[PDB]
Amino acid sequence: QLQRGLHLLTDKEYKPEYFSDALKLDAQLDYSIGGQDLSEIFEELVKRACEILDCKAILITFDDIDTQFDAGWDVLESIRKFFNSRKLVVVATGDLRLYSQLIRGKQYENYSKTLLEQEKESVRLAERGYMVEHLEQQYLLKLFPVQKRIQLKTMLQL
Amino acid sequence: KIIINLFAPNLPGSTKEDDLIQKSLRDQLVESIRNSIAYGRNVFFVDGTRGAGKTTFINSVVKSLNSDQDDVKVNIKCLPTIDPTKLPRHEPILVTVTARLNKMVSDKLKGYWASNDYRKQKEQWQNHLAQLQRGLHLLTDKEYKPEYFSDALKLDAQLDYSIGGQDLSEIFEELVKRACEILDCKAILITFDDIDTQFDAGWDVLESIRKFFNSRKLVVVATGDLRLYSQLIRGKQYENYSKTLLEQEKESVRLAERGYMVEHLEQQYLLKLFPVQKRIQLKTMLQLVGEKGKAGKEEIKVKTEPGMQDIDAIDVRQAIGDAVREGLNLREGSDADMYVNELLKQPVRLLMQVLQDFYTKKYHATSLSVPNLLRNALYGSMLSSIYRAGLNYEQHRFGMDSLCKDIFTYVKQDRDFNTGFYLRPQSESEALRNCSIYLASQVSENCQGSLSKFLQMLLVGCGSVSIFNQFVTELAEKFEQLISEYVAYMSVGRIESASHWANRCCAVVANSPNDEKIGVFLGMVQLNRKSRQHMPGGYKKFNIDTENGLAKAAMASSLSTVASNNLMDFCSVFNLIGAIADISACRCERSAITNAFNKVIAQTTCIVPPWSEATEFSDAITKVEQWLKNVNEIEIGIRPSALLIGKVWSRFYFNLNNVADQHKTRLYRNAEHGRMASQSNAAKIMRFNVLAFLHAVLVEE
Amino acid sequence: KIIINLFAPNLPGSTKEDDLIQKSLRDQLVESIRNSIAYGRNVFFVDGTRGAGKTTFINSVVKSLNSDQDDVKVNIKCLPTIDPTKLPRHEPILVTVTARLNKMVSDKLKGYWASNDYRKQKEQWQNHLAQLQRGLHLLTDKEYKPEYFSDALKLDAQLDYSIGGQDLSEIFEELVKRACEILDCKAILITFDDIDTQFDAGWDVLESIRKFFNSRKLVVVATGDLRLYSQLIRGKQYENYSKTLLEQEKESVRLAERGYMVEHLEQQYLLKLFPVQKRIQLKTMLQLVGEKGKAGKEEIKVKTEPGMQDIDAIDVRQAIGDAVREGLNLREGSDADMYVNELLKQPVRLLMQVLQDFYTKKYHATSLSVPNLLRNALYGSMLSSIYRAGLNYEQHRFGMDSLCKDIFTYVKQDRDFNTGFYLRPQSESEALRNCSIYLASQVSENCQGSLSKFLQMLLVGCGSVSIFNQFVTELAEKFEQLISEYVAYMSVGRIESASHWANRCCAVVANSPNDEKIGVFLGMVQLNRKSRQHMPGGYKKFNIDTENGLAKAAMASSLSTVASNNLMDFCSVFNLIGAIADISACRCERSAITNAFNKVIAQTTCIVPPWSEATEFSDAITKVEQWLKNVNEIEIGIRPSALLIGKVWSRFYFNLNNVADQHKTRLYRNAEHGRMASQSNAAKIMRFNVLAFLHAVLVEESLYHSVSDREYIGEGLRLNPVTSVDEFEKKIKIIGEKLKADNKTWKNTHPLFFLLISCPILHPFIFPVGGINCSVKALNKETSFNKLIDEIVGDKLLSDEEWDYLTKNQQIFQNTITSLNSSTIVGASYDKDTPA
Ligand SMILES: Nc1ncnc2c1ncn2[C@@H]1O[C@H](COP(=O)(O)OP(=O)(O)OP(=O)(O)O)[C@@H](O)[C@H]1O
Repeated sequence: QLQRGLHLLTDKEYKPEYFSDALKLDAQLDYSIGGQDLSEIFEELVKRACEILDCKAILITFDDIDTQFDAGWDVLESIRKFFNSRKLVVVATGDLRLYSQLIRGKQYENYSKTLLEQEKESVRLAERGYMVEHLEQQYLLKLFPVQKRIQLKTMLQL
Repeated sequence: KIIINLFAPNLPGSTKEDDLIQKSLRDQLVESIRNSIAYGRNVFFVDGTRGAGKTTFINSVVKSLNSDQDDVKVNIKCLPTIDPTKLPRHEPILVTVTARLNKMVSDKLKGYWASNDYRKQKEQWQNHLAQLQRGLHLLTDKEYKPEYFSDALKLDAQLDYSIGGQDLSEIFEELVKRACEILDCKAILITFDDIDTQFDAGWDVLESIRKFFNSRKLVVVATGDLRLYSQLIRGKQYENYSKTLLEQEKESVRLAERGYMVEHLEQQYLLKLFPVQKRIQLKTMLQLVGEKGKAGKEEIKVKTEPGMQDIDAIDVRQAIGDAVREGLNLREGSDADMYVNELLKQPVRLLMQVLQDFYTKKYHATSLSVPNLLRNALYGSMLSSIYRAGLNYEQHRFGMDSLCKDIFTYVKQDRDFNTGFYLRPQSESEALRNCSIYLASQVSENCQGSLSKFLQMLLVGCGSVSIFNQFVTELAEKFEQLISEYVAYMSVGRIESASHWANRCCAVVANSPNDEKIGVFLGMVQLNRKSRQHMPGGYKKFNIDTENGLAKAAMASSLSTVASNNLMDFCSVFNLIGAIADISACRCERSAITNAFNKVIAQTTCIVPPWSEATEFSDAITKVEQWLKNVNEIEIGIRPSALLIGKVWSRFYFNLNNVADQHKTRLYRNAEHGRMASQSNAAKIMRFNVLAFLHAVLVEE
Repeated sequence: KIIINLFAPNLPGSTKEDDLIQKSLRDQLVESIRNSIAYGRNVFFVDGTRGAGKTTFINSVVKSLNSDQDDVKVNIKCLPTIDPTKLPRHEPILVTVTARLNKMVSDKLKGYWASNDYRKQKEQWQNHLAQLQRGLHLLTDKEYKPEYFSDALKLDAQLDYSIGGQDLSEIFEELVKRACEILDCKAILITFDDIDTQFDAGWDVLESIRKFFNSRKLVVVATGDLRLYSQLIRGKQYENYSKTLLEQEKESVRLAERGYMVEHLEQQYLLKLFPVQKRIQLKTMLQLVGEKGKAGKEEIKVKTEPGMQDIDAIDVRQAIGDAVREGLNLREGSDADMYVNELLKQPVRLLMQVLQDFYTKKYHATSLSVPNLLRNALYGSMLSSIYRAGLNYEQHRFGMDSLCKDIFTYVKQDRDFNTGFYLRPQSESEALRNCSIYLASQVSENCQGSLSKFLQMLLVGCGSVSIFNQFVTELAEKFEQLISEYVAYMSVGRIESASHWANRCCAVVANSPNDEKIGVFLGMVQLNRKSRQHMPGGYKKFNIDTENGLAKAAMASSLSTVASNNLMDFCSVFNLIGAIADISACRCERSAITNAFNKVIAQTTCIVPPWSEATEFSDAITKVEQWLKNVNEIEIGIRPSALLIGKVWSRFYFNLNNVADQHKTRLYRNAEHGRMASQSNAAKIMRFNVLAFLHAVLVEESLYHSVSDREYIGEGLRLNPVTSVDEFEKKIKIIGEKLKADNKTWKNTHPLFFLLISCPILHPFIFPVGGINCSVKALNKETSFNKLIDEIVGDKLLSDEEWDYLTKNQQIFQNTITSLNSSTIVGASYDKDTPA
């Protein structure tokens, strides 16, 4: 059933023919939310895997996006969209000021390119920077709670 | 009459019957939602305090609506809350709503008992559902194909549509009507989460509400920021203009009316999508109760101690008022009340949570260090604010060295170097407006139960901003460079002793020139290392050897020599206070007395600031080693606050300006021993310096 | 008879007869449409801005024409209204029109009785639909194909088709002609809804009308905004140009003509599609109600509460006025209806959502704080303007801090620093004119039932605007940087107390470069902090300990110290106003009043701004509490407004300009006595400074305070006296004989003025020792002037001997300042004498 819904992750457009397969409740799993929800399907997939593996939680670990920090947007999006369960623990590594630079670039992509070019005055541009800074500081707060953030110490601090 | 149990076995991470506090408005909001059904596009917008429980409230809104079905005269069925950000990048909202509407209908269909009703409704649903499937290509098509015209002319429909065309607005309108009949409800509630963390996905939400969700059987509750929804709508209006018109008309006369038209387009877009009378404001704690004198809008109580009955419960304002006063060492007045109002503006879940952490740990602690107790309770709920403020977020670094840095950076970020060391929550940004109480609790704890740590903030933590305010003017990123190197010279991050901070403080004040170069500056007088010939009266040079016990070591502690292009000798009250900190911090052992005693008689040169262009003592030893015996029991009594430390220095700093002004302006030749106030000398000024310190301590305490 | 029900849904779908704002237009548009058919393109246009009610109006026209189908001799069949914004993105308008027309024809075919005509006309309709089906690709093709040519030469269509080219215009013309035969109508009304939501979609509507709707059997009515259609049309004529020519001919000699040529193309395109004689403008609510004196075009009424009948309705002009008269605390006059006029000119959607959110929350509260009810309405209604204007948006911060910051930024963009703090909706911009009434609702609510907050607006809100204008602006980008320093220095939006702001304001008046080095600044005097030789008369260094109770405390607040190169003590009048604001905030406890008097004098270290290059004391608190308790019993009924607060400051600020220079030179050697008006020593400068504020609160509040409906100042000249008391005295005298005629008190009429004239701090400043003029006529006016103050206050300020000692040149005073006149002002070298 996860393979049936993987097209949503990679589709470049919506196919109206898939609406007939987004309406079937033939699955005995009885997913609470209607329609094929990749977040929901992965939840019982992880819940099933915990019973098979006989463990309370599964630890998903990600390396640091250093040689290519554009690849970390999928990591950030997959954590919030899918890896949100009591059975899942996520640990990520990387420069926080590099993830912030990555999130900041994405928050600027939600602005229409016409608006950016046609509103260059300081009063509007400054407000855009305040909104983007506020938008991406809350993104990091939701994705990475501060009480769970851990900073690696250097020799001078060791 | 809401009673909040802080010690209830229920975890605060879930929503239950009146577990939150907004339920006074939620009932009217539920009533208002049902009010619009008795008679259209009913779209309610939900907002609140910045970063409040937006997701939490709407989940409780639909929870309280799906429960009561028959006991309520008007029935409303609620879809699961739709998060447009956690949706497929191309899946339409109409598909998402239908996919969740289909399951609610299907589950009700499986709940039918009669086959006669079940069969006729199931085929009516599927015939309605197949009509929507035949038209979903209209949403996604990038080009019109001629074969769709035959579909648009297919009038062989028992559904009896109003208009001829293949309008998805009326196909979905009839689909909702059938869903209402199956679910036996007058309306269906569609709720959307905030469009934050990806706000380009909220356009599909806005367009779906505008075009498809404008039926009288549909209620839409949207959540988010109107400032961000305005930002989205504004951008789409510009894209209506042709790119050639924008490029070929860039003159300000046309560029202004172009922007004066779009701002009119977004103004009427929100007023149409979200009517003002339907916009909902999530009240904060302060609005729910009001002020101390103003009559309470709705009495709300908090169980301070476990097992306490409803009659013995106290108001929320005094629940945090007692907590804040105990932790911040503040009297029952207006200084602590403005902190109470500051905490009353926090999110309603955060206010109950910070109360729980303080009280629950208090019960365990008693079964004390209340300022320490409030810091840990505030840290759990404010840790977001400290991290974004660049302050000390390291849970084990909450000591004395880090406190000096925190006060410095807080003043710099808040941009008030004359009153920012009072640590009042007068800032505008949430992070700085919330870091005051945390820093006030840090000061109220690090200095509580000690004497040397009172001066270690008055002279260092709080005294570093008044010197800077006397420093920035004479000099004015370069300003950003100035503060970074200002910390390094004072060693604000790492003070080994308060006698060294004042040792380098005299070299800073002396750098600034005076009028006529009298040799008098803030709280100090410039002594001369070499004698002046032919001085009327007895104005000789200074030699330390002339003084006696408790008059030589004390003067040596106040003495300070700064090496520059010209060697200079200085005496200051600040150097005298630095000697007090070393002695107070040192132990009661007589062998441990000398290390602080010798250090204040070290007579070591002080480097000029980088930015500048440049046993006889046993009589004193027994007194200082006996006074610190008296210090130990007194230290327990004193409970300093951040307000007290700033206030004492504020009068102390201001008075030294007057002392250095009322004595340098009287030029004299025979006023060694002052018989009248119109006479002054080197020693007479230092009389009023310590009196300025003692009087300031007296009045403010 | 138009009765708008505010508690009704009030939506285009739910709008019926008897509550249509546009009814004369609907009646006359139908007649014009009918006459054009009784006698090419027949296209009508209904114009109007966004929210003017185009969708509501045009639906009624369809309803009006649909009713009485057979009865009207001229027959018109109306298709359902087409909304271009809600249509599918890529479908043609011709498809939408035909699909709706097909259903109308189809339902008529199924209504026939004879089986022959139904069968005959069904195939004729299907034949035309098949022809249209065949040719729709001509619209949606990205290129031509050779095999289409064989389709163009097919002349076996069996219809006339006078021209053979597979012309979609002619195919639709015959399809419409056939549709009229089946429907038995003279014409078919195609209706288009406004495109204001997305005007990009309006190009296909415009193109379809001229290409396909040219039949005499078709009549078209379209709604929208011509200035919105113009930018749509003009944006397409720019696409007809070759791009390469655009960069190459970038010279201003050709770019001007190119912009000229597009104007001619747009002008005729709008004239080609919509003839001027067919256009109709949707009248604004103001244009339908007129003004007070002149009767409006229609007499519209509104319903403010549910459950009433139509006879209980009131006119919209009154209903908006009541929300302005009460919500903004304005009496009837030229400034109240002028707020209503600005709201009437607003779009109907914006006006309804003000008149709804106000009364919906007013009937659900009364079953109060009317200024708060209006403020909530104008916060969301003007919300988009607030974001554009860069104001404060958080409702959980709607307090004194945010309001004083909004005023400075509102005039920072309004380009009106002189009188822009009235928040008058007179700006040329639309956003700033919208925020002019939202910020005015801020003032009328945050100052309702208060005096400390009212003075805070007067001193910090209006004050910081004026002090910036005449003392900081001369140094100014720099202007943005200067405001970044002025606001930060003066702490606008984050003040601790009004006196703390005053301790900084008094520096700013002195920080600006002033010539002649005279210490008589604007609203303050720089008393010398030291002394030297050559001091004539009884002139010496200023002493604070010389004064007695209620004389030390009154001036202790008044003193300010700036930490310049040399510390400079400043005595001002803003400090007195700042202290009163701080004291009026204090409650009935005497343990906190002593903090108010002492937080202002000590610990004051006001560094120069970056842009600057360089027990009798207990006998006063019992009087303060007798006045503080008098504040809390009368201040509840205080109803101030943004106009009144600004107007009071306007009269107040002008006097300080007069006293600054009218007394600057009048300092002579024999000025200590102050017997003659020529002498203007420091005890007379501040006597009139306080008398300036009391007079500003006297006349201005007697003009605009909403509690009073009858003018009490009366007809005359208002000269706000300097160097005189006569005209100040007479106005109090005139009101006294006028209040007595109406048997009306001195408290309900002037709650604002009474509590300031009875302020204990201001009393020792009304009659100082180096004050009162001592000529034969000066004592004549001042004898009654002192009596008048005692009468209105209710208790004597000076006894019989106290007045006699002041007039005739020792007995100490517990209610009069003594040492002020002996003090000398910096830069005032008394090298001359008073002329005789
Ligand atoms: N005749 C009327 N009676 C009562 N209220 C009216 C009337 N005309 C307009 N309104 C109010 O003004 C609003 C204006 O909406 P309307 O749709 O009529 O205008 P529009 O902006 O031209 O249309 P659209 O919604 O298509 O953009 C209505 O929603 C309603 O609140």
